[PDB]
Amino acid sequence: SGLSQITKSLYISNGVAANNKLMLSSNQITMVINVSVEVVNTLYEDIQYMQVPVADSPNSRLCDFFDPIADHIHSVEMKQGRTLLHCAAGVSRSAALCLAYLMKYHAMSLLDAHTWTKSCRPIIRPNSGFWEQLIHYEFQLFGKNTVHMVSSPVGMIPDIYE
Repeated sequence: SGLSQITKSLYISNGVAANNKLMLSSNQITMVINVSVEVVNTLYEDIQYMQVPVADSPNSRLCDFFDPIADHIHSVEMKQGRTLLHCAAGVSRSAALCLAYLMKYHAMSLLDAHTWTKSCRPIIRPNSGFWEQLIHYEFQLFGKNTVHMVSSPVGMIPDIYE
């Protein structure tokens, strides 16, 4: 239950780490973005909190928060702060917002944003609906895609998953 650092000012974690006061202060976290409906945050002093109430479902419109949250992460960085994006497990919901942010502010293709994030936090795995949303957002940002949904015995998956 630790913090996976993604950039100089962005981290991803599960719900346990997100309420670990020492871990937040030691990593100089100033902004906590809870991407879940169900996780409750303990509100520590001098840390700002907010919540994006989405369930980890392929139907959840996380996409409506791609741009607004990406800009929020960027503003925190501009103000010399650091942001922790977390959900319940730090696997699907927070990971998807992180990918959107990397594409918008680090000029990375969806594929490169995923390779990078996966290297920082091995267990990330957005659900298939979030992948479709990320692919649509990638197309919006670059007019081209580097990840594509394909059929499989388990249903639609990003080609990245084979």
